[PDB]
Amino acid sequence: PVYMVYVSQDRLTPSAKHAVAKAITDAHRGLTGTQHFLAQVNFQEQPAGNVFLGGVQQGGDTIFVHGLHREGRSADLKGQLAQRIVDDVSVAAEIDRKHIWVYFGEMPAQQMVNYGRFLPQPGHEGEWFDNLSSDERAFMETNVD
Amino acid sequence: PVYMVYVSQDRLTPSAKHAVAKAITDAHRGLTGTQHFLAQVNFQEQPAGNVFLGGVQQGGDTIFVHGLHREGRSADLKGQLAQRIVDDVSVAAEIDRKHIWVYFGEMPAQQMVNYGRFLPQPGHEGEWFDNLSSDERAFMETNVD
Amino acid sequence: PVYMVYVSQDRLTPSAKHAVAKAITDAHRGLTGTQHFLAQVNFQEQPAGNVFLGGVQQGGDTIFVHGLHREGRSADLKGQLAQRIVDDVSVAAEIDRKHIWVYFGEMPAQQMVNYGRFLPQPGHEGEWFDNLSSDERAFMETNVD
Repeated sequence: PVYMVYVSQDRLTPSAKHAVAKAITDAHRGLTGTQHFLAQVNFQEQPAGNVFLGGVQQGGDTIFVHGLHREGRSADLKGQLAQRIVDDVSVAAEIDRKHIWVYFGEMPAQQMVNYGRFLPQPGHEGEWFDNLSSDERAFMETNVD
Repeated sequence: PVYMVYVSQDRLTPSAKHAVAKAITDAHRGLTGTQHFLAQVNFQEQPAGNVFLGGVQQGGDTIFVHGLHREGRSADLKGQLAQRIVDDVSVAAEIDRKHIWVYFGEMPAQQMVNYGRFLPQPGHEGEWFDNLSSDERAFMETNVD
Repeated sequence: PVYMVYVSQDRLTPSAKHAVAKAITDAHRGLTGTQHFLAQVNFQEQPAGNVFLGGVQQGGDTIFVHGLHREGRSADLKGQLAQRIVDDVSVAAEIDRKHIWVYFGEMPAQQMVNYGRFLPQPGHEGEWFDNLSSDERAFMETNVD
């Protein structure tokens, strides 16, 4: 996946970011079986005060996670995945769950690419990896924590 | 909703950003009936020259509103709301309508989280607010302008 | 279309950004027939190290392109468009393809707005353009490279 994580500048240190990225990568990997290296977590920082709720300028605690997935998973699974992102990001970032927003968007995997290659179905995988080139697998492999 | 508003650095003063978040919120509240505090407006500033139109580097006037919505509203209502954002952001930003881009993407409510709580179906916002705990209600209410 | 291009700060020179913008814009025009000026490319820069892959902090080479399209085109055409973006952005940015991530999200053209006006369906740009007002046509024509 790609997780776009919109946060305010400075609210997360480099170690909070890694912590926030590990909590999200673990949830997605744990609940969908997708391998570690296929989860991209992309932090988008903006100055505090660029977030408004009900037209009221916010401080710098709001966290919005926009997850871009392949279609084909159940509402159950997606429900569990989002709840675990709320819980586990709350822990990692040391924020109150009342600051955490999470939207999952789904596209067909036919029109999705990571590492220059078209993704599998969630009902494939493994064999998509083993069908990649060895230099391709190798570069992917350096991306596991 | 979550409205990501892509503007150029310093195109919108702090005062201009507040009036724009206010316009967007008031349009979405007035046309869908969701409470103000559920309306998030997240400004994404980037230096001028990061927008290209047909390969022509642009100055800092272009505004892209990306609206993230729950599924279930008519094409009619979505039409009216998009037009009202164009007009109302134009006044609030004092910007000709020709610079304004607005896209609405929709996702099932069951995979969408708001203040750490899953959203109801559209039209069911009052029963879902009443169901919230007292501290959660009070906290949301602070976010109303 | 709107192409949000996520890259680390200073990874792209101002001329490489033009070349990536041109590469995407000519890909989209070539295969969809949409006029040059309807292609928006919006660079979203972040400091290097805000991207994680499998929990591993990255340098500034990763490029994620999130294309936002109208519904109505075939899986096959979107496959060719995605592959072409990978190939030609690779060239224009001097970045190996394996750093490049491409996702296409689709929406009904009835809830999408370019230059203050609603898009037509994916067959009817010419007649849509011809029926615009003469100042709008003139403004759109300026954004062609």
